[PDB]
Amino acid sequence: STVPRLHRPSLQHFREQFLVPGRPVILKGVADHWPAMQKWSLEYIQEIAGARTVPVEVGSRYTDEEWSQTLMTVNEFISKYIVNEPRDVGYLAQHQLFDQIPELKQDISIPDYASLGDGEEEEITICAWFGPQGTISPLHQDPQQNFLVQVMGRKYIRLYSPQESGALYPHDTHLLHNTSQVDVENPDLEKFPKFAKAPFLSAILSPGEILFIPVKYWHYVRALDLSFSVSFWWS
Ligand SMILES: O=C(O)CNC(=O)C(=O)O
Ligand SMILES: [Mn+2]
Repeated sequence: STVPRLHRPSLQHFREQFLVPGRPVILKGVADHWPAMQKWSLEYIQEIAGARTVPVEVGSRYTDEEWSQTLMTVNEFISKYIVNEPRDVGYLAQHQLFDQIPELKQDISIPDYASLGDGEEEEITICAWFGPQGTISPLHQDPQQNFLVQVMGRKYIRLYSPQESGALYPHDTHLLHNTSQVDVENPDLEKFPKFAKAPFLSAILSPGEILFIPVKYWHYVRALDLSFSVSFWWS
């Protein structure tokens, strides 16, 4: 079924119905007036960030054998992986861009809902996810709560509860134990038969929308367009 969408719910309703039980939701009317929503174009990103060095993941999925991580300027990333007919999938993923480029922090806000946590605001981690259509983040789980805010473009997102972990066949290794062995959109059901019947939620996340990913909820994300998302990891 589809992740529910709520317009600016109260703090208490979010706490009781979503945060405490660990249920996903999309929040509307919250980030739709970030200055980023109107300001961030490729040209703006080049002007403010183009000369800075960023880590880039190259390859279809980080679970692939040919996948690698490199460094280049934001201008180079845009030129090679976005505008010119790219040879490979590149993704400026999981990067603390706002600590590197404080000017861009002026264009975003931490959602007020994160104050319902038991952690310090100073310890919230903010990451950029910027890439072309077709980037894929394989199914995995994270150790904090997350607000994933969509700024540019759309993402297809699949969510599996931590109760379903058995049917997701986590990797055995220590580096990949938070990651499923299954390719969500083309699962090998001969090797991973339990996956087929496992229930899930899905959504297309559009600009101005916030997805709440409860701590340890398994998530899979594919960009449908040129995309820019901002995540907030909080407790
Ligand atoms: O946006 C993506 O491709 C993947 N995002 C995340 O895994 C996250 O925000 O924790
Ligand atoms: Mn994640």
